[PDB]
Amino acid sequence: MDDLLGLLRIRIKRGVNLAVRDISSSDPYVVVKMGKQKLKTRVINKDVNPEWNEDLTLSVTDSNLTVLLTVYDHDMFSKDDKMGDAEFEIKPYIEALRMQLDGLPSGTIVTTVKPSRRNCLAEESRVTWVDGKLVQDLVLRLRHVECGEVEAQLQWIDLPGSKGL
Amino acid sequence: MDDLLGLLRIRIKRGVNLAVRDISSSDPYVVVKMGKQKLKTRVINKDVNPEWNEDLTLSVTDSNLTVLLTVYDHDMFSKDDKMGDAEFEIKPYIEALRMQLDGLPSGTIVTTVKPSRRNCLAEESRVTWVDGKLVQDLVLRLRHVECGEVEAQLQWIDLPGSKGL
Ligand SMILES: [Ca+2]
Ligand SMILES: [Ca+2]
Ligand SMILES: [Ca+2]
Ligand SMILES: [Ca+2]
Repeated sequence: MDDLLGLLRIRIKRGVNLAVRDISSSDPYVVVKMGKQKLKTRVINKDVNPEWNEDLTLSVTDSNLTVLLTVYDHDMFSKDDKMGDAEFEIKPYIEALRMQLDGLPSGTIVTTVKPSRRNCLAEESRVTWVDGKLVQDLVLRLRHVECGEVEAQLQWIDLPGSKGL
Repeated sequence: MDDLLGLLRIRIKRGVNLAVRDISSSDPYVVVKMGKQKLKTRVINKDVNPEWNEDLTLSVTDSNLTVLLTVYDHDMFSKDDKMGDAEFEIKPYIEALRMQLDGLPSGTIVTTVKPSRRNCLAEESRVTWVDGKLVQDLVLRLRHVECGEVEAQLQWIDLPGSKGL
């Protein structure tokens, strides 16, 4: 709390053309990890295009952390099957939050992160001021799997009585 | 932190038929108070049916507190008029968070709170165990105003390092 910058709300929106790990479908869920914290979405049954629309909220004490993301196919009576992984840096978003831009029309773009051979972006990721909030939109190409993307949006939670940014 | 159970997420979903405090509309926002904490939603312009869909995140160190919700009309260059208020107890939700509900099927209704002459519920409020999460849905009829309801949902955020439930 003396350590707390704020909380990172990771809105896991949807999975797109995810890998088949049963016979003709999968039962996917997302897990994220940032340092010691691990959080998961619910399982969506028999859908390789799952609409999770679920928030995973992590505490942040460091500007330079990496979020790891993975998708699994839930099997009730066997080991869950792999559906791929990705990761992303929070530094750009946190740096943007620290630019202290006071509105700032709706839609202005503060930072753009380009897809690269090393990162997991399927398309450029924009940090934008939207509806009175700074957010980052992400489309993650999944690694170690034959197909699949996960769409997410980062939002920030400030807690009064904490270190802050 | 030594006292902190965790964080209560109050999602302020929407206002329904809120009072007109300008000429033909209002610019509503919600102020939520609990203990020493005071949080605010953004203003929605010229809409008496505002879709805030906004999360307000409160620290919980005392399970016995009341949450007060007050709606106001934003007037940029003048005073902000009251548009009614409601309150609710978080004790039932916290009580439920402390039960053994891992292993309950999704969709299990743990607690139902009925509207009464004393409380602000417009209809029965259910505390539901769903998709591995406990949620409370609330429809609050605003007091001290000619019309208006606010819809909200409680969810819980764990904080590693906290006292916990
Ligand atoms: Ca399988
Ligand atoms: Ca499966
Ligand atoms: Ca007014
Ligand atoms: Ca006004």
